[PDB]
Amino acid sequence: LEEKDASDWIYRGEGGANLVLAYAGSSPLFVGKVIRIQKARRVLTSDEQHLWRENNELISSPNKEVLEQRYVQNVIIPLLGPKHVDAGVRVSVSKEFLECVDKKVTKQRPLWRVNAANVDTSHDSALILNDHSLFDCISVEIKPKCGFLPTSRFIGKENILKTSVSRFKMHQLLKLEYIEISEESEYDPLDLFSGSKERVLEAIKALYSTPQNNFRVFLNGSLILGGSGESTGRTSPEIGYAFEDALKGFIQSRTECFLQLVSDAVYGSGVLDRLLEIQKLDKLDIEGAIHCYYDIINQPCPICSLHALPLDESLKIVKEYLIAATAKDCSIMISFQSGDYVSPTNQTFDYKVHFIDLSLKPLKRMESYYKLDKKIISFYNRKQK
Ligand SMILES: O=P(O)(O)O[C@@H]1[C@@H](OP(=O)(O)O)[C@H](OP(=O)(O)O)[C@H](O)[C@H](OP(=O)(O)O)[C@H]1OP(=O)(O)O
Ligand SMILES: Nc1ncnc2c1ncn2[C@@H]1O[C@H](COP(=O)(O)OP(=O)(O)O)[C@@H](O)[C@H]1O
Ligand SMILES: [Mg+2]
Ligand SMILES: [Zn+2]
Repeated sequence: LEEKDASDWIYRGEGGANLVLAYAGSSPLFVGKVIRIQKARRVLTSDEQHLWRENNELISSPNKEVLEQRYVQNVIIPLLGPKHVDAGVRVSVSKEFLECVDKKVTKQRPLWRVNAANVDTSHDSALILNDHSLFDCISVEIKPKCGFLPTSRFIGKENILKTSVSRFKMHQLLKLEYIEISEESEYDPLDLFSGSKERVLEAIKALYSTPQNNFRVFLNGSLILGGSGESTGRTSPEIGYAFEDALKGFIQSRTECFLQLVSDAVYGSGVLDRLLEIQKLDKLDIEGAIHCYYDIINQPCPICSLHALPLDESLKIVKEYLIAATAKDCSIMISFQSGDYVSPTNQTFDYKVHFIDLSLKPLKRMESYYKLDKKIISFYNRKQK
C-alpha cells in the first residue's frame, strides 16, 4: 500500500485509539472494507508478557496490529463465539501512505481529537475489517458500556452509591463537570442489558434522544445521526426532522418504527447477554482488582486478605479485569436491509450484528482506572445533598 492509494480512503470516524477509513475505490480487494489505523497519543511490557503468558502466539506478536488480531482471535473469540466477531486481516502500509492519509482526514476530525493524537506513522501494518455499515443499508452503532452493578466486599463504606447507581450515570456528572458533554444522558445501560424487551426499547429511545458517543446511524455508510468521531448534543427538533427524512423509502410509512425495529433486533439476537457475562468478568470491581495489580508488578500496595493470594490467582483476576474492560468499551453494529430477520408497515428486515473495538487494554492502565473510579464516586458523593 502506497502514498497514492491514500486518495481511495475516506474518513469514517475514530475512538480514543484508532482512526477508521472506508474504501471509496473500485478495487475488488477493498470494496466493503474499512481500514483501521492506530494512533499515537502524546510491544508488550514484561508484566504484560507474564499476564497474557497463557497464549504464546499472543505475546510474541511483532507489532500492535497482529497483537489486537491475536487478542480477539485467541482470547476474545473463545468467549463471544465467532458469529459476530471479526479479527480483521492484516495489510502492509508505507510511511508516506499514513502520513498522506493523516494529512487528508484532519479537516473532518474533531479538534480535541487532533490535539490529543495523530496517526502512528511508524507502524508498517494496519487492520482491514468489513464495513458493517454495508450489507439500501441502515446500520446502527451502539456503545452499551457497563450494564451492571458492582457488589464487591472491597467497596468502602464511604462508597455505598456504587452498588446502587450505574457507573455510566455517575460518570455523566463528571463528564458534564469538565465540559465534555452538554447535558446529562437519558441513557441507562441497566435498561439495555436488563434482558427485558420493554426496557431495551426504553434504552433505544433514550439513545436516540441524547446519543452522545453511544449511538450512531449510517445510511449506506454516511452518518445520519450521532457525532462524527465524537459525542453529539441532544437530538433537537431539526435533527429529528432530517433523520426522519433520511428514513423515507427504507421504513415504509418512521423514526418510532425505526427504534422499535432496532429494539426488536438487539433483544431477539440476545447479543447483549453474552457481552454482559464477559463484562462481569470484573468480579471484584477496581477497588478490589487494584490490590492484585500491585502484587502482580511486585510493588508495595499504596492503597493499603486479597494480598494473601497465590500469584496465579492474582494474575487471573487482573487478566479477567482487562478482558472485561474490553467488553465494557466495545461497540455493536447492526446492519439492516429490507432466522435473523425482524418484522404495522408489514415489512420484514434482515440484520447482522457485529462486535467492533475489542481492544486489549494496557496493564499500566490499572492505575488510572483506579484514579478515575476514585474521582467519579467522590464527585458523585459530594453532589448528593
Ligand atoms: O474509562 P471510560 O469508561 O470513560 O472509557 C473510555 C471511553 O470513554 P467514555 O466514557 O465512553 O466517553 C473512551 O471514549 P472517548 O475517547 O471518550 O470517545 C475511549 O474509548 C477509552 O478507550 P481508549 O482511550 O480508546 O483506550 C475508554 O477507556 P477504557 O475504560 O476502555 O480504558
Ligand atoms: N467494521 C466496521 N464497520 C463500520 N464502521 C466501523 C468498523 N470499524 C470501525 N468503524 C467505525 O469507526 C469508529 C472507530 O472505531 P473503533 O474501532 O471503535 O475505534 P477506537 O479503537 O478508536 O475506539 C467506530 O465507532 C465505527 O463507527
Ligand atoms: Mg469502540
Ligand atoms: Zn492493597
